[PDB]
Amino acid sequence: GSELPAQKWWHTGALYRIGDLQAFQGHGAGNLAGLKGRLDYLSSLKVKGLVLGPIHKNQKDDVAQTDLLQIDPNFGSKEDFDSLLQSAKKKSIRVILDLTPNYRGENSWFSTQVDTVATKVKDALEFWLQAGVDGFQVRDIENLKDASSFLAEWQNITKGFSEDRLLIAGTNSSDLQQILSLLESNKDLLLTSSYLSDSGSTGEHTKSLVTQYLNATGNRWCSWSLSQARLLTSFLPAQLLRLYQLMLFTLPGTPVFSYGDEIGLDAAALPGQPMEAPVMLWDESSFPDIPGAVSANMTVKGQSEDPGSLLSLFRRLSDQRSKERSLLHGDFHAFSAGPGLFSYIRHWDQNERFLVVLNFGDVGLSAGLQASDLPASASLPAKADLLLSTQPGREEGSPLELERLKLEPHEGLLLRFPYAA
Repeated sequence: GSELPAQKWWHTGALYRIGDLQAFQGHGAGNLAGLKGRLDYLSSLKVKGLVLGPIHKNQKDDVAQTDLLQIDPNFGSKEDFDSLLQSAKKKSIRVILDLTPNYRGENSWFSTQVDTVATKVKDALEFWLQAGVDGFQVRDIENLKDASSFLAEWQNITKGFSEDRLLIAGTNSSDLQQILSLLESNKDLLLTSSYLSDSGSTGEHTKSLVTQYLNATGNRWCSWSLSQARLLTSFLPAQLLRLYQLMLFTLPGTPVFSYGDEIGLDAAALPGQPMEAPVMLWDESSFPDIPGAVSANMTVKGQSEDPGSLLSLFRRLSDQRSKERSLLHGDFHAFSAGPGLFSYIRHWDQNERFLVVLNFGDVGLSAGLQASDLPASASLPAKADLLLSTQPGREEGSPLELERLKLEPHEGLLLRFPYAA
């Protein structure tokens, strides 16, 4: 564009969902105060906002006994919330509060009708906005009668308070047509879904999903996630976790993860552990129900010390995503590659371009990159420098000849090249 975007905070990197304070922090400190103790960790992830809760009083399926202005005392006090907000802001981490009303029940929106419940949400937005929250999330919106109307209203209350706040909506739907109807009356909404979840599939299929979505939504700013709540490991085999991290951190828009995504936390790796809220594995003492079962490589502490870990990959990708202009706000052009491949470039003005090449298949593949329809200003050079691969054995920092590019099974590559030459 040759004129620099005034980006919102949520364009500048990943959002990180913490839906269970107890499970995330562990026994003894499943409260708002305890979360402050994890802000240095979250800061090391370079995440730009935390999506917290819900944390409000909610008697299961009891509209009268549900109050979105009151914190459930199990999670602490309003002062604790105030102090968390303040420490978070200090570390450049913004806070989004999830206000999904009947979050302890099965229908998040209650079965008894909507206006009294939607009024609860409305009154709560003004209250929490004055307390200084940077925004809100509401999930399961497919279950909200008149969702597009209520979302527009709630978005307008939020943006009316300040342009630097936002509303995120989550849905269980994987249907593009249903998803686009939700975004119809709602231009400024980030919406998470299962649209990409469906992809445990080929590179051509993932490519078509991504480009279908981008073309349907025009120039609006997207989110990229595999679900509105669930772990990546709910949907992807281990062999694909790295590839998807690379993809989500390089697609145009805001990536959204759930706590544990950065370590490949898998709810089914450990007996008895809610798919809902798996216990966050800080170290080998983090699962005391079966003492001895957690091994170092499943933990934050073990993964931090290993440059080869998922966590180390997540941190490097997050760093790139939050500092490089072509990743922050560059255009996206996908192009023709070989059979199991999905390849694209991110490019902003004359800033360093990024080429992403993703092999979704279980066979080694020649990339056979065919540009031809790329813009001239971003065309492919003969060689680009390898920034990283999801697998070992490459010389990072040295140039690869693009014509001879070959990928290992499931390997993702991140390459960069300058404007011109």
